[PDB]
Amino acid sequence: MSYKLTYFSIRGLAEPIRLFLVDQDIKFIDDRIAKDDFSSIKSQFQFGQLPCLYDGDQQIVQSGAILRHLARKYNLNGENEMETTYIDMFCEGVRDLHVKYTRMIYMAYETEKDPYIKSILPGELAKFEKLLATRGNGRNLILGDKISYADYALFEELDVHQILDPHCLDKFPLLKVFHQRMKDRPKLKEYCEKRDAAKVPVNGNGKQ
Amino acid sequence: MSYKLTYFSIRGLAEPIRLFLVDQDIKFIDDRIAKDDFSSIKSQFQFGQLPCLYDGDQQIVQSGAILRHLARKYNLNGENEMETTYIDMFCEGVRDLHVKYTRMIYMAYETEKDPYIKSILPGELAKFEKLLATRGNGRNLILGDKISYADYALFEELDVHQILDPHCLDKFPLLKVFHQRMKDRPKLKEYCEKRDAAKVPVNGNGKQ
Ligand SMILES: N[C@@H](CCC(=O)N[C@@H](CS)C(=O)NCC(=O)O)C(=O)O
Ligand SMILES: N[C@@H](CCC(=O)N[C@@H](CS)C(=O)NCC(=O)O)C(=O)O
Repeated sequence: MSYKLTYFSIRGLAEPIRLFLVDQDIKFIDDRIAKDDFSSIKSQFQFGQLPCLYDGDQQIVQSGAILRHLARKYNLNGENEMETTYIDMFCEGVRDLHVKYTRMIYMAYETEKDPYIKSILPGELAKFEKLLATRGNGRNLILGDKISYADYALFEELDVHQILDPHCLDKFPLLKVFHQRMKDRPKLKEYCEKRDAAKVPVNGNGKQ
Repeated sequence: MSYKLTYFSIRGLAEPIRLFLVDQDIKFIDDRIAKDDFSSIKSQFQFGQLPCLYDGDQQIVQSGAILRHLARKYNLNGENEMETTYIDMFCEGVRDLHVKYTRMIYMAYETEKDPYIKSILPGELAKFEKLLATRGNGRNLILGDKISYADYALFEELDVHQILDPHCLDKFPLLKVFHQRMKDRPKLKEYCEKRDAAKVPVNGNGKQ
């Protein structure tokens, strides 16, 4: 295959890219590296880190760059400058939430999970609930009727946050419905079931 | 003026955008707001944060989305898909260094500045020295002869690290020459002189 995605055997940073590839029926080698095997190959990557997408002869690190590249190549990058900018802005906001999430998971799970759920996460979700409403009244996908790369990022972020706090979307009807809509896309539902069967952890420390 | 960039009165995340606009001679309102005045306007921004670029009637937050929007408008986003991906990937690496730098600055300046300078920074710069070589032998700009948005981000990151450690580029000749090449661009030379004269803070806590 001409695509290989190299990452750890967790959802982590790679998962939005995996979701994009699966939902767009782009076949790829899902090259999942065990933690102890990474030091031997680390210098092969331009910043010594994963994920890495090999796209033919091109070696592309940086999760944001990988997803934006795929979006251009497969016409999931919006239809005009305003759209392209908007989904970039939106997806970058998703990455900011993921930074907060990961800091709590890796650095302070036992003490910071509950204050995160109660006192950080709701305000962050509220920003997305408001923003989502600006296209299609937020009642379909981020750009309205046409899927874009940002939808996969938002879906994964909402999904991992529901694992963390099953009630977190209760009071955010647009986000709750978006998550429902995405999970019901058949290629994503099938893949979710394979991923559950494989007992894939969200994060590298087994907490979630 | 039709372009307005709103950020705090520090370099921070806005500075690569300011550098883009200054170097490209895109006249803009440099809207620098005081810490204490942000609360009253925070809800006007899609994630409650700055920087924000107003481009005519378009309000764009997220520094990376702002930069890529400007890059598309002004043809500083590469000439083909591979270049577009490359500069993004490069810029994302710069942002990762900036995350490390800012964690040190804001969380541990008094005890971890010296370890950062000695033990973290050199290996991080080495990754850039190596990657920069891939186009134009690394002897000009990131894409070779043509400027891109990533050049401004790299320039700023090298500049703030030389403030931190004046000797940090001693062992990285491509980076050292690149930093000087950028600073010698006429619009940047003038701007940087004035920025230095005013001792514009790099960071919001005045440490650098
Ligand atoms: N900005 C990066 C971050 C990549 C990153 O932090 N990678 C981590 C895994 S989540 C890693 O490769 N750690 C292994 C190491 O540094 O040895 C990206 O979005 O791809
Ligand atoms: N991912 C964002 C980060 C924006 C951000 O962290 N903004 C900070 C300044 S560095 C801010 O507006 N702080 C004000 C606040 O949250 O009250 C971007 O690149 O623009």
